[PDB]
Amino acid sequence: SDCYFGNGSAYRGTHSLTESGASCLPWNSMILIGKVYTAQNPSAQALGLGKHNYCRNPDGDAKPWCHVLKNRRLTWEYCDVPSCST
Ligand SMILES: [Cl-]
Repeated sequence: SDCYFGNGSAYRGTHSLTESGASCLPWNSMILIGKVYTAQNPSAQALGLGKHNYCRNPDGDAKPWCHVLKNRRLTWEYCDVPSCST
């Protein structure tokens, strides 16, 4: 939607931008091999983790995040989705 409710675990929108203004890596990236929260996750479907780079909260984190490259380094970061409450 236009916003996430609670911690956004049910969020299934198209926001693909982090707090720092960086665009998310897609969940199916080759770069995420070894990670748990990828498209190859056994529950990828249930989590909204697929061949996209949309902001998700598959792990009970605070709000929707995504994996990103922070100057060639692989990290993750919260995304820019406004809370439905803000
Ligand atoms: Cl992970």
